[PDB]
Amino acid sequence: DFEEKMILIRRTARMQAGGRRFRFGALVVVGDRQGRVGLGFGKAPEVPLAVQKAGYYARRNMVEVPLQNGTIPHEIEVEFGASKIVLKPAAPGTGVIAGAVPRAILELAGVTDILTKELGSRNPINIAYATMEALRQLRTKADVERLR
RNA sequence: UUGGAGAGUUUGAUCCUGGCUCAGGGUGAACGCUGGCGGCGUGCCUAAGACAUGCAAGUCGUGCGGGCCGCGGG
Ligand SMILES: [Mg+2]
Ligand SMILES: [Mg+2]
Ligand SMILES: [Mg+2]
Ligand SMILES: [Mg+2]
Ligand SMILES: [Mg+2]
Ligand SMILES: [Mg+2]
Ligand SMILES: [Mg+2]
Ligand SMILES: [Mg+2]
Ligand SMILES: [Mg+2]
Ligand SMILES: [Mg+2]
Ligand SMILES: [Mg+2]
Ligand SMILES: [Mg+2]
Ligand SMILES: [Mg+2]
Ligand SMILES: [Mg+2]
Ligand SMILES: [Mg+2]
Ligand SMILES: [Mg+2]
Repeated sequence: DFEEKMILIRRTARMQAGGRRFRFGALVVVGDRQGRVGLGFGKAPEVPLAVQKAGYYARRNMVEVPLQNGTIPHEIEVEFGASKIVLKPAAPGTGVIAGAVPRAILELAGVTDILTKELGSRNPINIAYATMEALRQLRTKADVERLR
């Protein structure tokens, strides 16, 4: 099975005659603390169903992060819309230096040592995907020679 | 490569822009409430305004000639 963290659970609403009607949205990261993470965002008429749906999509969307002593191989910068995430290799003592959103992702991914920074829009959702696509572009010394 | 966390607040809700705000470290500090001990620091940031009183630069008789006192004695 997988380890699971709720990053964001927010209420939205829409208007109608007679009043606002709500809906809930569930940002969930899911991982094995050993190189496999998934991000899922899920909506439903109620809180828990949404969390459940969220967790579901998460598994249906994964990425294999190439750890190396608990740190990523190389520097990576990624922009998703106006959001930017910076990922930077750190040595053993460092810890994970990051805000909650990319923290939850990197920890449950088994990253244990990394320097990060959020730039631009720090909307959680967008920072979330931006951290994902970031990880998803990581390449290994091998990966590269093999390509070239 | 010893190194990099962010949050609140514009909307019915969203994304973005954008300012305000906060958490951190610092000080010749000051103010309040409170206050036992020791060590190293450290203390007129304002009127280079004004200052009573003592003290902060003198020494050599192995450069010189004198007075005053005394010690030694003709
Ligand atoms: Mg790979
Ligand atoms: Mg963005
Ligand atoms: Mg851009
Ligand atoms: Mg390295
Ligand atoms: Mg914000
Ligand atoms: Mg308001
Ligand atoms: Mg407006
Ligand atoms: Mg409101
Ligand atoms: Mg802001
Ligand atoms: Mg006091
Ligand atoms: Mg007192
Ligand atoms: Mg002065
Ligand atoms: Mg005056
Ligand atoms: Mg005066
Ligand atoms: Mg004296
Ligand atoms: Mg002489």
